[PDB]
Amino acid sequence: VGTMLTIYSKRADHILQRVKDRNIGEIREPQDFGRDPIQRIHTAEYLNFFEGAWARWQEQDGTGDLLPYTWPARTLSQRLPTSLHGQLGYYSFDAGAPITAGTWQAAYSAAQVALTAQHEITNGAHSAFALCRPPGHHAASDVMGGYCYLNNAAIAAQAFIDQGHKRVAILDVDYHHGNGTQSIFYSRSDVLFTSIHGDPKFEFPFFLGHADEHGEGTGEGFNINYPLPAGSAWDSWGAALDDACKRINAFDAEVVIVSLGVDTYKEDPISQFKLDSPDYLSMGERIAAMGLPTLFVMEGGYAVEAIGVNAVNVLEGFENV
Amino acid sequence: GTMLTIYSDKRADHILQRVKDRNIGEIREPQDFGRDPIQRIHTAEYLNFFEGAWARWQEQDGTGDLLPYTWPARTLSQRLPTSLHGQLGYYSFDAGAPITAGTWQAAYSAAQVALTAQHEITNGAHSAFALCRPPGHHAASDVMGGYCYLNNAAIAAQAFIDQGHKRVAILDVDYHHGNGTQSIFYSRSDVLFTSIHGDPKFEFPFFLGHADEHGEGTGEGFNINYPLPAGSAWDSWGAALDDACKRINAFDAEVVIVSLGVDTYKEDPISQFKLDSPDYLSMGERIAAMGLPTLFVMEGGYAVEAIGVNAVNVLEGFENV
Ligand SMILES: [Cl-]
Ligand SMILES: [K+]
Ligand SMILES: [K+]
Ligand SMILES: [K+]
Ligand SMILES: [K+]
Ligand SMILES: [K+]
Ligand SMILES: [K+]
Ligand SMILES: [Zn+2]
Ligand SMILES: [Zn+2]
Repeated sequence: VGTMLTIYSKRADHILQRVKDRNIGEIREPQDFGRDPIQRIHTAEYLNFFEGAWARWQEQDGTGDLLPYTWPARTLSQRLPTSLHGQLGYYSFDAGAPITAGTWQAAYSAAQVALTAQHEITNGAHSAFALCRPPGHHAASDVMGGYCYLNNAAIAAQAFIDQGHKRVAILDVDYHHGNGTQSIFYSRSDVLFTSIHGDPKFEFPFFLGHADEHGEGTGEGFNINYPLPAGSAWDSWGAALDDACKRINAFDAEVVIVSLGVDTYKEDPISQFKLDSPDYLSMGERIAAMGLPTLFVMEGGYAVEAIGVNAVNVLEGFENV
Repeated sequence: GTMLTIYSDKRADHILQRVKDRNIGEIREPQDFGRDPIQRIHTAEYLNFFEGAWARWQEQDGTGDLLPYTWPARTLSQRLPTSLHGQLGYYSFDAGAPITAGTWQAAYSAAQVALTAQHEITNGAHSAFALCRPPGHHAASDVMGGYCYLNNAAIAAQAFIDQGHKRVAILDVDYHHGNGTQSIFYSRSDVLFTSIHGDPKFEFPFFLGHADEHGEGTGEGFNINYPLPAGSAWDSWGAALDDACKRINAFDAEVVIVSLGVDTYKEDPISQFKLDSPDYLSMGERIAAMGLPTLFVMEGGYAVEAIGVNAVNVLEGFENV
């Protein structure tokens, strides 16, 4: 099948090269669907802060990245200050989301890539590939972090619901927890969130991703975390994947949005799992086994030499079935 | 001189030199009063973690200084990981309390310095000066940050209680809100906390120190924050101090513990207040006007030329009355 469409605006080199080489499908640049769909997920205050945060930082002759150095952690009140760094902490949970001169445009653009690829599936396609940089799954509704500024996968999922789908499901195969994606839908039952990550007991982001986070309110039952121990290989990982996909199918998801990080690779420096490039074909073949329209959204992965092979193996395997 | 100074082992140079020159009183090494009084404020889990942190970092060949890089901020669980770094971010609220080779012994030693000066007062001295480094008022019961690891002032406050007193009051004159001290006694009314500081809406620690934080439960009404705008001078600052001292006295404090920071100085690089060297004399007289036995605990104050002059002016003006 030469059917899946890739959307794109060193690392995207290897991915895009492998997309042509393995004949996944055509590549197209994004269209601009505006700020409204992003604001279906992110609060207006957060988007406004984000739009003007670097301009405000140049108003003080600030040199280098804009970065938070204080956070509203335990014993403190979760109350919004007015100074620029005070707010940056309010809207963040680590020092991993640095703001520079092009961060907003770059983040806005990634959400459009996701939304474009999203609209391909609405216009009849069975699958698409949103090659997003920066990634998004660590970003919550008004918290940024871990190189995530806007939650592309959550924005694409929300688009599917606003376009008439009763239920959809996010499957997050990134090595890290989708703490932002979890937080965004934590109390909803129209979006199921599954995630296979390194156990937050030892792994970033530490403070979400435990298996006993099932949702709150009406979203109880529709948050499913699969924390695995360091050293995990495909026998454990793929057994989590099997359980997760069965859950998605019993939830009667009408589309599945795949948060595709390939930093599970054994040669990835941030990884503590032991997946090999063959494992990614198998991950595509199992995801395809759900029989649903499937949107793949790029998340994490160090620009190793094999990032194109690892990521496009999922798409290859998907189209294999 | 009638006021003893306790000191351990670069600002201290200027301060001790000015304590000698102005004949403030003797200068004495601390004693070890043990872990128990530190533990009347801080959790044993926090004390064990902090004292073993450097050692675990060197057991995993840690490169340099030990610092957190993730925090249980908004949308995250305040739940403790097992990872060294996850634990560290759980026990902190910012990146400004690093842990290196000598750190827990240095923090332990400041608490001991504070306890020795507290002890001089219990034995019949009207005042004493704890020349603590590192400072303490940003540390809560089990949160660290702002170069504060153990809350010196709060440990000495509680010692006064454990040694007989019904009621004590803490006066935090540092330019910054003493968030950890407000936290430690927030639902208590035998310990009245007051603080004058740059409005947290723009000044660190950002997320505590608003005027509407009056206390919790039976601590309701026993926590008095005086946030001030940037550019404040003695007409405003002395007004807060005059109201705070009135209210300490209305409280029947038997001992007042002053968390003494001099980073309110106009020439201090961190300050957004405009206090002058003679202002610290007026400050000392006004505290002494309260009529109470008074323990002075060093906090902030960048190592400018005048730090010794300013700090010792509060003690001089105290002894003038
Ligand atoms: Cl990531
Ligand atoms: K982003
Ligand atoms: K994941
Ligand atoms: K949900
Ligand atoms: K204090
Ligand atoms: K203060
Ligand atoms: K109190
Ligand atoms: Zn990742
Ligand atoms: Zn200070």
